[PDB]
Amino acid sequence: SRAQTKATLASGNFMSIVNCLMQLRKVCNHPNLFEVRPILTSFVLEHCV
DNA sequence: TGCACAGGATGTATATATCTGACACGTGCCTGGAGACTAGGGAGTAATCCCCTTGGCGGTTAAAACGCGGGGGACAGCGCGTACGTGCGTTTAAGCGGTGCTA
Repeated sequence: SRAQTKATLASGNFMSIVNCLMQLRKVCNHPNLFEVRPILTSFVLEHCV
């Protein structure tokens, strides 16, 4: 979805596409490579009312 | 007899003045600004060709890092002996201003 990715694809810089492919493969192989699953926790309000 | 003071003597901190330096105001000349001529170095313009990262990636290696033993280097104490510090008396010539020459 990321527009910059689309732009990169449009560029046709063979290196850039190779890198994109590498990132895709990384994402498929195990998500931790692309982004560690964030450890979910409550939202914190700055100060009570 | 010895003291009080009437009459007189050197002195001097106080006070009035004379003996030296520095800054501002007056002359007057080698100027600083200005006018105009000047051109060629600076700056605006245009390639052009070459050198600098791409970008992370694995498979390696050479250098870096970390761990350990220990032994000897650094270093705080201190016994003591003397050679620099403080204080004379004493001498020299360094400082002061002066007179006459000159290079």
